[PDB]
Amino acid sequence: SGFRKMAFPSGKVEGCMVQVTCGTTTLNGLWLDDTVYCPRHVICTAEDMLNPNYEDLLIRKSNHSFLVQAGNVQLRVIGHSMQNCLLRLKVDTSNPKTPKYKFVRIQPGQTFSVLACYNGSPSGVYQCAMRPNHTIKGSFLNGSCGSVGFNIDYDCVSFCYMHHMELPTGVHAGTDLEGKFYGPFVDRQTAQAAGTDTTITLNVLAWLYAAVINGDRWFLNRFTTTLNDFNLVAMKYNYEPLTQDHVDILGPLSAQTGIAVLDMCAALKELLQNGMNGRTILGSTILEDEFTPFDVVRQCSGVTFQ
Amino acid sequence: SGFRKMAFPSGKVEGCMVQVTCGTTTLNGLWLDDTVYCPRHVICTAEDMLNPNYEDLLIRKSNHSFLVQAGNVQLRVIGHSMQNCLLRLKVDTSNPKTPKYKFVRIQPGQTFSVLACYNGSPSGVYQCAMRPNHTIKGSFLNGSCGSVGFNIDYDCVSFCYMHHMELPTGVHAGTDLEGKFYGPFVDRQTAQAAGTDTTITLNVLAWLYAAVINGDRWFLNRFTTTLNDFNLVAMKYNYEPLTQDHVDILGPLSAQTGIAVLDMCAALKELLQNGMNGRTILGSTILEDEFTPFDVVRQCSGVTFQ
Ligand SMILES: CC(C)(C)NC(=O)[C@@H](c1cccnc1)N(C(=O)c1ccco1)c1ccc(C(C)(C)C)cc1
Ligand SMILES: CC(C)(C)NC(=O)[C@@H](c1cccnc1)N(C(=O)c1ccco1)c1ccc(C(C)(C)C)cc1
Repeated sequence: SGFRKMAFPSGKVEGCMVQVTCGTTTLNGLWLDDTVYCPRHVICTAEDMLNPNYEDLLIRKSNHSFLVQAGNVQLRVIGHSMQNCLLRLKVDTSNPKTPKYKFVRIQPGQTFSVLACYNGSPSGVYQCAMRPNHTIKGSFLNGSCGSVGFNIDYDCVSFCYMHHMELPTGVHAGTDLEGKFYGPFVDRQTAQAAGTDTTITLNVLAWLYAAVINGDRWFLNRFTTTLNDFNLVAMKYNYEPLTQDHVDILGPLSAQTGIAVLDMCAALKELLQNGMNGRTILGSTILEDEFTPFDVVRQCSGVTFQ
Repeated sequence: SGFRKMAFPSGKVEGCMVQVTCGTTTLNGLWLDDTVYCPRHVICTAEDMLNPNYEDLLIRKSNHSFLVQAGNVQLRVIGHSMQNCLLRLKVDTSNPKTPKYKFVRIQPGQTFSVLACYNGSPSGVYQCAMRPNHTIKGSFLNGSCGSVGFNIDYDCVSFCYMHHMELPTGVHAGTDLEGKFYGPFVDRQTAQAAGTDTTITLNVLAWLYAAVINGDRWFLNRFTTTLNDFNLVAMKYNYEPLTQDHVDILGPLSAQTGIAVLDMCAALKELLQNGMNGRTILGSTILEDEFTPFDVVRQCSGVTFQ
């Protein structure tokens, strides 16, 4: 029993973290086989974060311009290339700790674990969602750049995020491991700001199922709803529209609990319209939206208290 | 910026997890140097969880009664002893992955990271507090026994918890690594239940400081309070009494923010008396009590937005 924001064990990612330094700038790099991945903004001059030309800033560098340290071992750089907003650094040593891995681009609503790192040294691990506005509500300080987000499945690490920058509202922006930003963001100082966000409706529903699995039914009701009538209400409260695809994804949870998806939607529509009336769900007064249906099946019992 | 429930990186603990099997019972063990630690209830017969005599159940076992597996390697047991509610199993191999470590007994209010494990295989990591009633609100399923709680300081792992059982309310009970239970709990099936809990007042205050550090002052007020007048209010709302010792601990945070502890106490007393008035603090409507002052200093900027 219980329900916690749960991250994946971080050991496999920890053995991949390194420090990358160019001139006076230091940040974190990711060392897989004989490549170190890092944010390209490591080569940005302090003089103008405003108008950097990365192609131009990069030709001015050689392999030995880059200092890479894994623990107390220096890694000799023997090649470099830019890929979108990342630098790909060839090194003289393959990481003996390279886990089985993949690079994946996650979609808004999906969750991942973040290993916060400073100076190549892991400091903490927490769970996050990719927000509909393509930011994450991370916890990151100066020098956290190059920290990565990931999921694990049967000892394969799926890397999905590398941290680049903090936005004025204190939320975070970054890229997949191909260096393509999530969202409309760019790796320079502009007036850019996080767009309006919405609540991840699918995740709220997953979490209501978790609460039922764990033994709580207080918020259910005798009603059903059509998908269309639900969306008219849900969108008034800044919830993402629910689609038949989202209804389908919730099939296994629905089957475990015996609660029809549209019946759970009616329950949610009532919670939105009436409030919580004091009362909590899995210890929470706010409707939680950073657990996916997959996260719920993974963490919860397969039985159902019931 | 940001503020997240943050666990310690789990890699060092992951390399210590093993599977321990006695007869039909399997659970997790902790392998440090040439010793494997596990819950003694591994030797409990399925026939009577009600009245087990562990001394009596243990003499009936030899070294080869215990199967220990680290990954796909079998560890030969070459000695065993009981220490309080744990079994200490001598094995033929020292764990080459043993980190620098200590065994500590934590106090109520203190926080730690939990590495949830099943069949010797780590599945997730989350942060918890030791509750005033000596339980933890974990997330644990059948077979999670022997999962450990820990903190890390300068590459030394301080082990503080080993998981033993779930209580009727779905909260969790266990021991320190000397095998002494936290709380009045015993490792057998009885009518035992978690005692009445209270809110960790010191942690709520730490978290209000975090919110100020991160740039938010909305809940502050022009008032101060005496420690005594605060406790009279606080205890009405099921908060632990604040002592001068707790006031002292909050010194560094107070100094970083320029807010007197008793002034923050007045702020909290107002939040308790008036409610939240909608409104959130660091994304939360409930006053959060599972971050210590040490957790705040560790995660937050040392500057102050402010
Ligand atoms: C507010 C802002 C000026 C944008 N700061 C950051 O983005 C922090 C930062 C701070 C906290 C968490 N993550 C990043 N930040 C950094 O911490 C940083 C840069 C290099 C090493 O650490 C940062 C990131 C990118 C830049 C650009 C792309 C403009 C060169 C500059 C600084
Ligand atoms: C509700 C209760 C019957 C007490 N179940 C548990 O404690 C679960 C358990 C379930 C979920 C999380 N943690 C423990 N539980 C177990 O999962 C367990 C026992 C052995 C391997 O896994 C358990 C723990 C202790 C016992 C005693 C001490 C009575 C022999 C029995 C079972």
